[PDB]
Amino acid sequence: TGDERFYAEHLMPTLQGLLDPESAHRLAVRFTSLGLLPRARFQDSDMLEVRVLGHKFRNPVGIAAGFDKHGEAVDGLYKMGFGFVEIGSVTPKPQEGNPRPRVFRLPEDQAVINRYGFNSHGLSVVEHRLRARQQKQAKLTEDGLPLGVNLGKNKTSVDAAEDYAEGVRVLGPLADYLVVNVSSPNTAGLRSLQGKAELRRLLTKVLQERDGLRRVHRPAVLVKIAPDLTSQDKEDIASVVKELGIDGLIVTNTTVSRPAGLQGALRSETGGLSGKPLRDLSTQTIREMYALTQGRVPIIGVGGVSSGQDALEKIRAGASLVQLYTALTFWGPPVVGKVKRELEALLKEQGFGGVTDAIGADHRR
Amino acid sequence: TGDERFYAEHLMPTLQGLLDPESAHRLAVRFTSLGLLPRARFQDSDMLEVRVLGHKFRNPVGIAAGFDKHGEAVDGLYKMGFGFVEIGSVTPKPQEGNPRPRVFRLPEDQAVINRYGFNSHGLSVVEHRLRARQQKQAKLTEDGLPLGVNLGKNKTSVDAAEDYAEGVRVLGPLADYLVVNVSSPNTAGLRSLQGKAELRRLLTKVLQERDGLRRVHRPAVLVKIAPDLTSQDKEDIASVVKELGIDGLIVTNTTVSRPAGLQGALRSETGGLSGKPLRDLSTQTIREMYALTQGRVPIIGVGGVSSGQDALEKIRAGASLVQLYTALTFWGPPVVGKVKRELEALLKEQGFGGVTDAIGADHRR
Ligand SMILES: Cc1cc2nc3c(=O)[nH]c(=O)nc-3n(C[C@H](O)[C@H](O)[C@H](O)COP(=O)(O)O)c2cc1C
Ligand SMILES: Cc1cc2nc3c(=O)[nH]c(=O)nc-3n(C[C@H](O)[C@H](O)[C@H](O)COP(=O)(O)O)c2cc1C
Ligand SMILES: Nc1nc(-c2nn(Cc3ccccc3F)c3ncccc23)ncc1C1CC1
Ligand SMILES: Nc1nc(-c2nn(Cc3ccccc3F)c3ncccc23)ncc1C1CC1
Ligand SMILES: O=c1cc(C(O)O)[nH]c(=O)[nH]1
Ligand SMILES: O=c1cc(C(O)O)[nH]c(=O)[nH]1
Ligand SMILES: [Cl-]
Ligand SMILES: [Cl-]
Ligand SMILES: [Cl-]
Ligand SMILES: [Cl-]
Repeated sequence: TGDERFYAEHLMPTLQGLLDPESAHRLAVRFTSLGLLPRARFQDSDMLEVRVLGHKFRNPVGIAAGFDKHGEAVDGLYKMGFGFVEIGSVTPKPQEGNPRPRVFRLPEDQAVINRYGFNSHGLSVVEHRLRARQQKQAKLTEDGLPLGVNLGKNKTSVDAAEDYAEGVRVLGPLADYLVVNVSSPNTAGLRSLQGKAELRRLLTKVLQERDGLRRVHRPAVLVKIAPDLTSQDKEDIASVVKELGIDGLIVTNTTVSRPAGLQGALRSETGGLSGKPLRDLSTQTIREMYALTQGRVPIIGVGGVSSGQDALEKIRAGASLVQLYTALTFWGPPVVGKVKRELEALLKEQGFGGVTDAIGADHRR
Repeated sequence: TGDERFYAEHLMPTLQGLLDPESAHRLAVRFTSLGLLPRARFQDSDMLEVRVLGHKFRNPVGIAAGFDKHGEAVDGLYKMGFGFVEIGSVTPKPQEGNPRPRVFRLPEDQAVINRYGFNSHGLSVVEHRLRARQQKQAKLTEDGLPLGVNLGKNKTSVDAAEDYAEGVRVLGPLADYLVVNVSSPNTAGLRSLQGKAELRRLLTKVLQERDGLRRVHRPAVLVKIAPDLTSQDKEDIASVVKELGIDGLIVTNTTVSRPAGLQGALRSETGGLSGKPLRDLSTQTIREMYALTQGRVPIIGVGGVSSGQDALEKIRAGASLVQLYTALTFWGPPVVGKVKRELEALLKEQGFGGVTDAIGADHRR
C-alpha cells in the first residue's frame, strides 16, 4: 500500500521527531479514541481465524498491553484492524507511576525502553468506562473481536494477591480474558511473583475469584511472563500452570537485559526494552514454554513483531495469537494490515491451510 | 515458485531423513559439481548489484565457507544463483578433521551443529583444482561473480601465522578475496588469534605476503570473526582492522553458545551452532562492528539467513553482502532465488533504489 510507505517514510519520522515518545503516545491514544484515523482496508480472510481461550478471533494479531492502559481507545483499535484488544495494566487504586521522562526511543534499534511504573486510572474508572460499552463489546466478541484486561498491582500494596483478586472481581466480568502480569520490570518485587510456591498461592487465589463469577461473566485467566526467566523459573511456571489449569500464557513482557549491539544513545536507561532486540528472545521463550506445556496451554506471542515473518515465527514456535505494540511507534497503524497481509501470504507459501495448522509446527519437524 | 514448495515440503524432508547430514553434504557437493541441479531461473536485477572489495557483485547473496571446502563445485554454485562463492577453509597440509559423526541436524530449531575440524584436501590439491579453471573464473569475476578463498591452519601447526602466510602465497593469486578464519570453534587455540597483539602480528604478516603478490593476483583480505566475542574483543578487532587497513570483515562464524530455547535432541553436542538460532546474534555483531569501524570497513553478513527479510536486516545493520549455508540444508537450492526475490521486493517496499542504499541504513535512523 502507499499508506504503509507514507507513514514509514514521511509521517512517522516527522511526528516522532517533533514529539517526545510519551507525548506521541498520548496523542496516538487521543486520535485512536476519536476514531480520527481511517478504517483499516484489509479484509480478514478465513485463513486468519483462530478459535482459542473459548473464543473466535477473526485474526491472530492483537494490540499488547501498555498502549491503551485505561480502556479509552478500544473501539478505535478494532477499527485499526486488530483481531483482539488488551487494555491495562490496571491497578486497584489510581497511581501516577514514575516521574517523566519515563519512555525512550532507540530508533537505530527499532526499540523502546519504558519505565512507566503502572500509571493507572484505577479499577473504578476503567470499570465505568468498560460498562459504558459493555453490550457493544458483547457483540464484538461474538463477531470474533475479544477484549482482554491486564491486571497490575499498586506500588504501595502490602498484599499482591489481594490486588489481583480485586481486579478479577471488578474487571473480570467485563473481560473475555484477564492477564495476571507478574512480569513488569518497573514495579519493585513483582517478578518475584514468578517463583514457585508464591506463584502457586497467588494463582490459586486468582482462579478462585474467577471461578466465583457468574458463567457469562467468567473470563479465561492468562499469566504474562518476562523473557529474563532462568530455566528453573520456566520449569516452575510450566509446572504450576498445568497443576492449576491456567488458561494460557502471554510470552513475553519487556526485558531488563541489554543485548549486545544496541546502538541507541539511550540504551543504558533503566526500564523494559521492547521491539526488535526483544524479538528472538520472545520467540525462544515461546518455544520453551510450548514444549514444557506439551502444546496444551495456549500462548499469546509478543515481542518485536513488525512483519508477517515475525508473526509466523512465533506461531510456528507455539503461539496461537500474537500481539504487537512497539512496531506501531515506528510504522504507525498501517503495520497492522501489513502483518496480516504478509502472514496470509506466508501461510499459503509454506502450505498451511490456516493459522491453526501452523501453531507449533516447528515442534513437529 | 512450485520448486521452492516442492523442495521444502517433499524432497528435503525425505532426503535429510534417509541420509545423515554429512552423507547429504557429500551428495549435495557431488550433484552441484556435476551441474545436475537445474539452472536457477531468477534474472538478477540491477537493484541487487553491489560494488565492494574492488569488485562488482551481480547479487549480494553468496555461499558461505564450509560447503565447498575443497573447491570442487564452484561453477555449480554460480549456476545455483549465488552472486559470489567462498571455498574453504583450506589448510596448508591435508588433514582428515574430527572422527564421525561430526555434523548434527536440529530440525526443530532450523539449525546445525558441526565439529568437522578443518577437514581439508590441502593447499596443493585446491591450488591445482582452481588453476584448471583460472581463466574461466577471470571471466566470471569480470561478469560480477567473484571467488573467495577461506584459509585455515593445520591442527598440529606450530606457527599459525606461517600457515596463513602459506595460504596467501599459494591461493591468494587465484582468489578475488582471502578470508583469515580466526573464528573456527573446532580448532584448539584458534579463536585466541582474535586477541590484540597476537592478531596485529598475524594480520601484519598476512598483509605483507598479500602485498608481495603481483597486482592482477593481489586479493582483498578479510577477517572472519566469531559471534562469541566480548565487547573488549570487538573493540580490539575494530582497532586493529583500521590500523592495518584490512579490506573487510566476515561476521559471523558459528557459535559455541547454546541460546535458551533450543529444542533439538542433539543441542548439547560439541561444535559450532549455525542457522536460525545464530541469526540475531550475527546481526547484532554486524551492527556493533559497523559502528566500531565507522561504516568504513565492508562487512559480509552471515548467520541464519533464509529469507529476504533476514538478508535485508543484515544489510541495514551494515552488511554490504550476505552469505548463507545452513538454509540450504533445510530448503535446498530454491532458497537462493527465494532470498533474492524477497530482498528485491523489500528494497522497493522500503523505498531503497538498490542494495547499496540500504547498507547501514539502520545507523542513519
Ligand atoms: C510503553 C510500554 C508500556 C507497556 N505497558 C505494559 C503494561 O502496562 N502491562 C503489560 O503487561 N505490558 C506492558 N508493556 C509490554 C507490552 O505489552 C509487550 O509485552 C512488549 O512491549 C513487547 O511487545 P513489542 O516488542 O511489540 O512492544 C508495555 C510496553 C511498552 C513499550
Ligand atoms: C558444516 C559447516 C561447516 C563450516 N565450515 C566452515 C569453514 O570451513 N570455514 C569457515 O570459515 N566457516 C565455516 N562454517 C561457517 C559458515 O561459513 C557460516 O559462517 C555459519 O554456518 C553461519 O551461516 P549459516 O547460519 O547460514 O549456516 C561452516 C558451517 C557449517 C554449518
Ligand atoms: N512514542 C509512541 N508512539 C505511539 C504511536 N504513534 N503513532 C503515530 C500517530 C498516529 C496518529 C496520531 C499521532 C501519532 F503519534 C501511533 N499510531 C498508532 C498507535 C500508536 C502510535 N504510541 C506509543 C508511543 C510510546 C509509549 C511508547
Ligand atoms: N546436511 C547437509 N545438506 C546439504 C544439502 N542438501 N541439499 C539437498 C540436496 C540436493 C541435491 C542432491 C542432494 C541433496 F542432499 C543441498 N542442496 C544444495 C546445497 C547443499 C545441500 N549440505 C550440507 C549439509 C551438511 C554439512 C551440514
Ligand atoms: O508490564 C509492564 C509494565 C510497564 C510499566 O512501566 O508500566 N512496563 C513494561 O514494559 N511492562
Ligand atoms: O570456521 C569453521 C570451521 C569449522 C570446521 O569444523 O571445520 N566449523 C565451523 O563452524 N566453522
Ligand atoms: Cl448466581
Ligand atoms: Cl552505554
Ligand atoms: Cl613483478
Ligand atoms: Cl540438554
